Amino acid sequence: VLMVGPNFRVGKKIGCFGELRLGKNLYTNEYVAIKLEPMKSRAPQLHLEYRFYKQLGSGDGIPQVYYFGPCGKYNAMVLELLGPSLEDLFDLCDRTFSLKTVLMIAIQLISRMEYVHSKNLIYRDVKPENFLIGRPGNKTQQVIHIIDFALAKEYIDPETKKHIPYREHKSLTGTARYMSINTHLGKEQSRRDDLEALGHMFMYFLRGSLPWQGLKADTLKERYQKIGDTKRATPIEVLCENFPEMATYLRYVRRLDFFEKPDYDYLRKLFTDLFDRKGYMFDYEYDWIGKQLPTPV
Ligand SMILES: CC(C)[C@H](CO)Nc1nc(Nc2cccc(Cl)c2)c2ncn(C(C)C)c2n1
Repeated sequence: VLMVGPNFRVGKKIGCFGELRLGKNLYTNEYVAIKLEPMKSRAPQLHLEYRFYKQLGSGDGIPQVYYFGPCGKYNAMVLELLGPSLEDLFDLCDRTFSLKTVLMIAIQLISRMEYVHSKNLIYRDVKPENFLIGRPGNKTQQVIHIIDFALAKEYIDPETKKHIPYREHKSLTGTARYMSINTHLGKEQSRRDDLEALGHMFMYFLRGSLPWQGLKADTLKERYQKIGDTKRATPIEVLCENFPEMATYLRYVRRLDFFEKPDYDYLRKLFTDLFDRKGYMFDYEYDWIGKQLPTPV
């Protein structure tokens, strides 16, 4: 039987750098998530992720981390078990979300991203698969959590205490569908890029797709370039037709300077004012409420 530490039992695979396992804290009768990485790995990422989680600390919508240590031939990280991702739930809702659902998601994720940034980190891996509700049934099912900090970076260098310098010729980080235009161009990512990728994701949810999806090329590099070219060639006014506030959001974040602190309040208020004008109540009645939600246990 595979164990981590004195008390965490490692169970079945629930997903796939490394595997994700269902685990159980035997001391407390609580299920947990256990991320495994082979000790033999070329390019380990698990210890770096654990360090980022520790830097984030205890925050709203940040998964709790319980243990890091060896587990047979693996390094193991034991964390809070969460429910389905936004991609999973998007599929469950026939691949569109209502405006009310997208705004409840957006308001929370602007805050989630402000929190990450307040801990001197940029995220660099925005995608619907990395935002998870809490376990169906529990007190945090309503909370949209952010996971997977393997691609994060300290944007304030603790050596200098200053913002990281601008540079280019960076290897492309994250998912092509959502990444910022400046990420496509090989520029160092900063706070602006996290918020721009969120914007793309919001429009994906609202539209059901993005116009640069399904572009193919003979190489990965050429494919990224084509997606980038289409992002640049698609006017914000067109992409965000019928969603004026989203156009305002996207234009704002696209125009941020590399070093600039986003005005998180301004962006939230774009969406909360809209939310109010539409007469929505922030009651966490997402589109998926009432549906059969997948569960890890
Ligand atoms: C393995 C992936 C498909 C999913 C979604 O990205 N990842 C995932 N699923 C989690 N839960 C999960 C996995 C499969 C089905 C269901 Cl319903 C939930 C999960 N719980 C905690 N974390 C991290 C904080 C380690 C998690 N990460």
